Amino acid sequence: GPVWRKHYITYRINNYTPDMNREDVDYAIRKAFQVWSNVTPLKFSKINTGMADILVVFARGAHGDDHAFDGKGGILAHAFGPGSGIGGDAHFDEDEFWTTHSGGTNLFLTAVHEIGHSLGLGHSSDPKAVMFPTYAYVDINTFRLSADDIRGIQSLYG
Ligand SMILES: CCN1/C(=C/C/C=C\C=C2/N(CCCCC(=O)NCCCOCCOCCOCCCNC(=O)[C@H](CCC(=O)O)NC(=O)[C@H](CCC(=O)O)NC(=O)[C@H](Cc3cc(-c4ccc(-c5cccc(Cl)c5)cc4)no3)CP(=O)(O)c3ccc(Br)cc3)c3ccc4c(S(=O)(=O)O)cc(S(=O)(=O)O)cc4c3C2(C)C)C(C)(C)c2c1ccc1c(S(=O)(=O)O)cc(S(=O)(=O)O)cc21
Ligand SMILES: [Br-]
Ligand SMILES: [Ca+2]
Ligand SMILES: [Ca+2]
Ligand SMILES: [Ca+2]
Ligand SMILES: [Zn+2]
Ligand SMILES: [Zn+2]
Repeated sequence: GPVWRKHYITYRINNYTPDMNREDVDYAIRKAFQVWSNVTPLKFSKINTGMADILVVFARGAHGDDHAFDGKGGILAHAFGPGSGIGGDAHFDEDEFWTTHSGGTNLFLTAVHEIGHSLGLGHSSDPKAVMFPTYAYVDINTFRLSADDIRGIQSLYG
């Protein structure tokens, strides 16, 4: 499967969910990228305006890419694997209620999962792994990437 053929990868937050304050969204996404940068040689750089590899979008229902979202619950988000254009981009279902902690869908955790997909990872069968198909919550201070996630991502980048 595809991998980015560079280690310096940019992202841009196309739009901001009204569920959270902007600073919280920025922080959530930043920390999510940091998860993966902590165990690879990849470096991620935030762009406010202009060209970026990984676009982050909040949208609902059908939103232009042939993979419609399905309203509150069910599918929370999705992301395309490495490549130009839509490649890498990560979309979040706005019909979820995105949150800094629990009491909705935790953005940080979901973003960790999607960025995993953005980087070219598939799913784990290990429920401890962030790349497991279904969402779970833990506090960010308690969160750890599983050995399977680390094995996965290091198999692609190192
Ligand atoms: C039999 C079976 N079935 C059924 C049943 C039913 C039953 C019952 C009912 C009831 N009850 C009784 C009791 C119960 C209790 C409770 O509550 N419980 C619950 C319920 C049960 O159910 C069962 C089921 O199973 C279980 C399991 O589950 C789990 C959960 C899950 N999750 C999920 O899903 C999420 C969502 C959430 C929300 O909501 O929000 N999601 C997710 O996750 C997703 C999924 C996907 C898939 O698919 O896989 N995912 C996603 O999105 C992705 C993204 C992401 C990821 C993430 C993450 C991950 C991970 C993580 C982690 C890891 C590790 C660690 C940590 Cl810390 C973390 C993180 C994160 N993020 O993000 C996506 P992606 O991958 O990117 C993608 C995309 C795209 C593509 Br192409 C690719 C890829 C009862 C009782 C009681 C009651 C009451 S009272 O008052 O009495 O209390 C009341 C009531 S009411 O409502 O009336 O008021 C009620 C009640 C009750 C009841 C009734 C509820 C049913 C459901 C019926 C069914 C069945 C079967 C089948 C079926 C069908 S079919 O077709 O299949 O056949 C269908 C149907 S329908 O309806 O839909 O049509 C149905 C059914
Ligand atoms: Br997709
Ligand atoms: Ca949904
Ligand atoms: Ca892209
Ligand atoms: Ca929302
Ligand atoms: Zn989409
Ligand atoms: Zn997934």
